[PDB]
Amino acid sequence: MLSKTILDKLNHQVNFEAASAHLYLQMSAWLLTQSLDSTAAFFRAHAEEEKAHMMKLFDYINETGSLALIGEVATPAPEWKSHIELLEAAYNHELAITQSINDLVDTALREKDYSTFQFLQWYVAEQHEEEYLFSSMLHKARIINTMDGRALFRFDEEVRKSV
Amino acid sequence: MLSKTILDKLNHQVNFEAASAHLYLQMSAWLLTQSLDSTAAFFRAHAEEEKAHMMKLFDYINETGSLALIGEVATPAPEWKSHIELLEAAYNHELAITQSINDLVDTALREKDYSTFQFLQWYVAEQHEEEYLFSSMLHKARIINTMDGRALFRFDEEVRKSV
Amino acid sequence: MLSKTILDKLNHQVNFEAASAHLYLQMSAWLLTQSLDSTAAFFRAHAEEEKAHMMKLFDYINETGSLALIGEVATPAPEWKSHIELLEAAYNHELAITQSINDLVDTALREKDYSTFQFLQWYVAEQHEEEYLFSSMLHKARIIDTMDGRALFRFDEEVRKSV
Amino acid sequence: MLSKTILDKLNHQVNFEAASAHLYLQMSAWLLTQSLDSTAAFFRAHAEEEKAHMMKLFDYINETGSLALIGEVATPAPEWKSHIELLEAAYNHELAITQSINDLVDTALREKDYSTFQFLQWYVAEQHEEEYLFSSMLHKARIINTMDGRALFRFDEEVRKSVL
Amino acid sequence: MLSKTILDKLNHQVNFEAASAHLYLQMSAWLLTQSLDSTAAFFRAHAEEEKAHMMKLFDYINETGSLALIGEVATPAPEWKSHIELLEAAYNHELAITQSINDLVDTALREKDYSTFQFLQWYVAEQHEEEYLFSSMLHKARIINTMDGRALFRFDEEVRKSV
Amino acid sequence: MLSKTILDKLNHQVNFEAASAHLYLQMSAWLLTQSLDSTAAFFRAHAEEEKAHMMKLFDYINETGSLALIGEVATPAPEWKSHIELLEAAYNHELAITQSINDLVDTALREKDYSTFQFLQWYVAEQHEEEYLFSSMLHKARIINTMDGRALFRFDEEVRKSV
Amino acid sequence: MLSKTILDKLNHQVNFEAASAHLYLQMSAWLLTQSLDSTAAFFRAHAEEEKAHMMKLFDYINETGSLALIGEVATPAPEWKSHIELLEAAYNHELAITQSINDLVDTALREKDYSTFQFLQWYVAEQHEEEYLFSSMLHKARIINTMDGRALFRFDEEVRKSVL
Ligand SMILES: [Fe+3]
Ligand SMILES: [Fe+3]
Ligand SMILES: [Fe+3]
Ligand SMILES: [Fe+3]
Ligand SMILES: [Fe+3]
Ligand SMILES: [Fe+3]
Ligand SMILES: [Fe+3]
Ligand SMILES: [Fe+3]
Ligand SMILES: [Fe+3]
Ligand SMILES: [Fe+3]
Ligand SMILES: [Fe+3]
Ligand SMILES: [Fe+3]
Ligand SMILES: [Fe+3]
Ligand SMILES: [Fe+3]
Repeated sequence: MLSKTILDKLNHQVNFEAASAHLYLQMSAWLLTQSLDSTAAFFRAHAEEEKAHMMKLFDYINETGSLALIGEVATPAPEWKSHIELLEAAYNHELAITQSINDLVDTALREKDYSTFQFLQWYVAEQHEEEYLFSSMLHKARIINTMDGRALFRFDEEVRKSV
Repeated sequence: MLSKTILDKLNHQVNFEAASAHLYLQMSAWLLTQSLDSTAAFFRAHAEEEKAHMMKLFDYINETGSLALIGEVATPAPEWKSHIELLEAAYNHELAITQSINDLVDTALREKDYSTFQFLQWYVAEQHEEEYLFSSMLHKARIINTMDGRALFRFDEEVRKSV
Repeated sequence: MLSKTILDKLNHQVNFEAASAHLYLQMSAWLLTQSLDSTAAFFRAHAEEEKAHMMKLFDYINETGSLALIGEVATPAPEWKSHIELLEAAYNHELAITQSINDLVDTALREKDYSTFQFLQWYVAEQHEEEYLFSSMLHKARIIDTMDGRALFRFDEEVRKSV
Repeated sequence: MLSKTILDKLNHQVNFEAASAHLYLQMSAWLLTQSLDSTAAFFRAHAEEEKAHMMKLFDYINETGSLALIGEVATPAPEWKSHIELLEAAYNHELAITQSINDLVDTALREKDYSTFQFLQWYVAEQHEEEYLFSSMLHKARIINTMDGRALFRFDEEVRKSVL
Repeated sequence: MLSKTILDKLNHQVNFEAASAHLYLQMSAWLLTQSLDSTAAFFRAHAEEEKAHMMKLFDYINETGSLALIGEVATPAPEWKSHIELLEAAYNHELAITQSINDLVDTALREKDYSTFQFLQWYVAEQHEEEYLFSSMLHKARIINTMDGRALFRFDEEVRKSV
Repeated sequence: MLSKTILDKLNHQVNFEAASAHLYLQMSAWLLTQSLDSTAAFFRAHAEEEKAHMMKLFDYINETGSLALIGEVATPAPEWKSHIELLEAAYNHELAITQSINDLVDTALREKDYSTFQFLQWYVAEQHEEEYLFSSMLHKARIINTMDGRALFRFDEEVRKSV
Repeated sequence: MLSKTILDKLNHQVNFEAASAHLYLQMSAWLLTQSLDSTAAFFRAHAEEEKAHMMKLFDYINETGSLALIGEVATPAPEWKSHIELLEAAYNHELAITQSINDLVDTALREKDYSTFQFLQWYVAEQHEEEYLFSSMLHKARIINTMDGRALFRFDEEVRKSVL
């Protein structure tokens, strides 16, 4: 049976993952106005990943006998001036999610709620994959924004085809 | 291409469908605290249906060249005192969705936006199925809440097995 | 070839079977307003059986070289005050159909129309199955209307599952 | 949920489709007395189509929470003096059904019952296929009733075998 | 070659198993007049099992070179005032069959007819299964005859569905 | 629905078919003592046919809403001095069954119980097959009991093999 | 390799899981005397799960080079006055198993026996599933023990058949 401090943080995380899904949907919509159709598709698909993260928390909470709460989710209209600004926002958002998961893990360990600690390892692992994915996409966007960079990528693509 | 009045209403509907998904998730969670597991599963699954309704609007808006907006979605904590009160809320919520769709259809017809009019016919048909589903579930819940009612259903179940 | 007296009775039976189909359709519609969905489905399906009874008579008449006549079919609006009253009506109606078939069989025998006599044996057999079906459904409805009865059926269902 | 005016018209249509099924059964029976066996089979099969039209209305009404009503269906005995007179009756009947559907669509639009309006679009489409089917069958009957017409159809049949 | 005392008892058992089949048929018929269709089907199917018990004794006797005798089988008309009274009769009847088999086994052992002793082990085993089946059905009928009992079974059924 | 006179006769027939099964079982057992193993197998199998005749009547009676009654079945010990005497008894027994079915058919026709009349046509047809079977077996037995007869059959068997 | 304090606790847990299996067998036997056949079958099957929990600990201990010990397992005769009292005992028993596993995890962490810590994560996860299972079964039993409760479940079952 979940302590109140852990419950509140798990419910905060449910709400955070829900907000991520909506954020990525909104990014997708903006990207389509820039004709960045593949990046839009990526964010659309990834919104569906964030919905799965949400549901898995939601279920764990309910299975423990507490009541999961969705809360308020507010998605700001698209401010972004360029695709790089959007990718920076996405990456920082994923860093903040990782922070939140780490806090949650730390507090489960501190309260000796080992059940929540082991449940959260899935998220710790997933956030490693998320940071890798989003940092890497940002890094490429910055490179591809330069002519020297576009030449590097042309070589890399030649290697992908030739060998 | 989309007029501002229609765009604002379509985006309102996007947000309304998003709120429905979250509302039904929240109902599902509450139902699990009552040990109403099958009803909880129904609402969980239906939250996924509302998400599909949302995405289909979202796409139509983006395909027309406008920018779909998710907005703010606020889900109140579970007030419900019984499963009947929750079913009443779900049914009324579906009526309100139908109202909103009808207002949208009416306004498309009035502006001679025939493209949005025909796109919405899917929703007009879907809301007929939704009202049937939720009214019927509420009616049964009220009947099953009385002893006379539980006797009717016992006969109906005998007919389902016997013939 | 068919005598006028036998033709007029066969055409009466065509019309009677048509009226039965419409009756059972109407009963189905009423049962849906009571939320007796399985009973409604039974009466809907059975309306299709009555249509088959009709068509088989209709074809026999036409094959003999006479002209089958549908006539007027009038279905009274739903009077029924309970599902038991409806089942009583259905059972009495099936008794009347059997009476009508028996009169028809008797008159074919009396006129030595052995062809019509043998054609009707299918109906004599079918009406035995109909009476069994409808009497049995009525009997169960009367039993299930009592608390003692619902306890008997709970045991019978335990036997269906256990052995 | 359904307004009374729409409910009454949908129930009228239920009854009208039921009367069509019976009408076409009766036509089938008459056609058999003329040894027009294929035309009889067509009308028999089409009576089954009219039943499906009926049931679909019936179900929509019941799904909305109202009570569908079958009503009285009266089928006059076969008056018809020729197959052409019968085909004219069938075609006019189908024109009347279309009228009745159009009235129903128009009244749903006027009351802003968009749910009934969209449900009826199936019927609007179906009645276009019905008018095409019956008008075309009538037209061919009139042509075939003339010697010049039979010659046209003999050529058309030669094309069906030789090329198409 | 069978002793006269063993032969007479084996033939008595043949007749007893025959009487059981007829008894269970008669019970089946009565149960149908109470609309206990599943219990009726059980007794009908079980009459077939008793016939198989009869035939297996019948064959053993004939294979040893003696002449199996069916004898007189008298089945009283249905006295039963309730399904529980009928189940009590069925259980007691099975207890009497077991007694009769045990007497038969005991006599074979006493006369050192080891062939008949080993043949009868099948029946000893089968009667354990019969007593389990019939005692269990009686017990459940008594429980289900009460409101507290019907609540226990409702929980048990929930466990059958949930886990 | 069944008249008392028809019910009593149907229940008589139930009992008669039951007695036939037991009679043929008893004949089978006697035949085995004469080493007539194939004839014994025929009677054993045919006892199963008589059980089916019984069950079909039993079911019809119950389906009409009356209570089928098995009654007393008494099987005399085997008197038979030869296989021919047994075959004569079997044939005469089948003649008596046919008589009993005919009386039953005649009574149904007289009371205008057309439902029982048509149900019985199956038995009228089956008894034609039964009389053919048993008369033919008796006739062959009488022929084979003579040396002239065994010579005829030796020729017939030659024709079965040669052509 | 295993410290004596960890070894003694792992062997205690081996013995605890063995006792659980026997407890659930004994509950199964009692439930059969009440004609609660499905609940009996559940406890019987679950005794087999507890045996698997036992064997997995037993194997880990042996793989580390220490000697696993079964010990004494004593199963009291069935005291239970109702199925609810039995389900309460089962649930509390599972809570006590969780407590032991948590103590074991906690002491592995203190001693920096990370190997035993990671091995035990399986049990931490499993005991979450166990508590869910048993608490939920208890909660339903309490609800079904009331007439209002049986009415709720009748509705829930209608939803299982009609929609889900
Ligand atoms: Fe996430
Ligand atoms: Fe993420
Ligand atoms: Fe929706
Ligand atoms: Fe909806
Ligand atoms: Fe009929
Ligand atoms: Fe009928
Ligand atoms: Fe039509
Ligand atoms: Fe039409
Ligand atoms: Fe036996
Ligand atoms: Fe037995
Ligand atoms: Fe027979
Ligand atoms: Fe026979
Ligand atoms: Fe365990
Ligand atoms: Fe456990």
